[PDB]
Amino acid sequence: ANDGEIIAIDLKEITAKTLGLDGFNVSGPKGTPAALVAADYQAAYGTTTN
Amino acid sequence: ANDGEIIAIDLKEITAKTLGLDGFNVSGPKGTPAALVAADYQAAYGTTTN
Repeated sequence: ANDGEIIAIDLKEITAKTLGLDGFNVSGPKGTPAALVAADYQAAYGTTTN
Repeated sequence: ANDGEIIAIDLKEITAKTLGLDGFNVSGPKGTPAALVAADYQAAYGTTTN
């Protein structure tokens, strides 16, 4: 009933990338890979990345 | 029954101004805002933002 009587709640954040499971697989790739276009950089580091 | 024999009453103004409640407001920003820097751009759009 007065000022500053707070109790905090922590609420961390959970995704596939945060736990370290991004790009996780077995069996290896399906063929001989090829080069990188700028689209996948956006998929990785954000749409406005550099 | 003779002059000079009196009892004084006292009265006070009461408004939203004198009690100190002028411009009371519970929504809207907190504090007087200031300018922006790089860290907040980074938080809002990613670490490598343009």
